[PDB]
Amino acid sequence: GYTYEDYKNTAEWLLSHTKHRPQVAIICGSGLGGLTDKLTQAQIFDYGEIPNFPRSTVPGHAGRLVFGFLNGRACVMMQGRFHMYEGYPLWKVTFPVRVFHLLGVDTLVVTNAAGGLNPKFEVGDIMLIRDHINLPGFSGQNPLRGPNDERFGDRFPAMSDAYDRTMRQRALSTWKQMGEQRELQEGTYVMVAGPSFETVAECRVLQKLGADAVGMSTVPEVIVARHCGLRVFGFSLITNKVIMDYESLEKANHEEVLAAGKQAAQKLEQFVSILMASIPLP
Ligand SMILES: O=c1[nH]cnc2c(Sc3ccc(Br)cc3/C=C/P(=O)(O)O)c[nH]c12
Repeated sequence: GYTYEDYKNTAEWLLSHTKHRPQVAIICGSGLGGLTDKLTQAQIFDYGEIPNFPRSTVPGHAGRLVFGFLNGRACVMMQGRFHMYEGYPLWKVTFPVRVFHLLGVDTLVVTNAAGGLNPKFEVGDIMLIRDHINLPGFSGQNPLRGPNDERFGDRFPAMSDAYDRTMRQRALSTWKQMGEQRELQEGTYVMVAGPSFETVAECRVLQKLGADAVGMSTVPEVIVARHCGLRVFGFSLITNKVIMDYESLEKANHEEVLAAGKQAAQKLEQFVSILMASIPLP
């Protein structure tokens, strides 16, 4: 793992190298990377340049912290996030969330792409996360596993209240405020480890357990954020409808996820920029 002083060192280094003092951390899901373009007084740090900071395994598109202002909120954005299917243990995946805390961040916005399990959902829909099912966590893949540091939080923190009530209201409001043809979905995100896509039998399992969307991220970051006392809001871009019957002759693919990512780009960047106004000042 990391010692408390590895995080302190990373935080202080970043404070020594930017005048930016962020209040909101935003983790961009696959196809919301553009959102760093909306920042003003943007200062970029490649992960490779930051002490202790896991480096990306995707040489094609690498990973950056961008400090800057979004809609008059002091932000730090992660463009390129870590997943456990890449081989990172969860203490590396969620390492940034503890750095954010020590930078003085008090709010985390997490976005992801996800497959629709709720049949009412359509490709392009945004689902606000009311709740999650942490399948890896049940089995021992929980990012708080190991010694607990009281300087971060309690041994046994609650997650029943993980996704801020207030921010979810203010999000539904903001959505009405802009009108929009399709309605804003709300529901349960189930994390699976991946990286392979679900069988029909697996899809039926996740439906039966009461999940509306399934993806391979987000939940560990949420747990570590909550363990710190960060306010947490997030959502899923529904990129694909999960094949739930053997009669179907369609299959889930990387391309159709990326393509949905490119389509609903503006809408999500637009939505997240306006939501900054709805985040309390410190
Ligand atoms: O049907 C599905 N089952 C299980 N998982 C998924 C995901 S998750 C994903 C799949 C492909 C690419 Br390309 C990117 C990501 C997200 C990455 P993230 O950082 O946004 O979470 C999308 N659809 C499904």
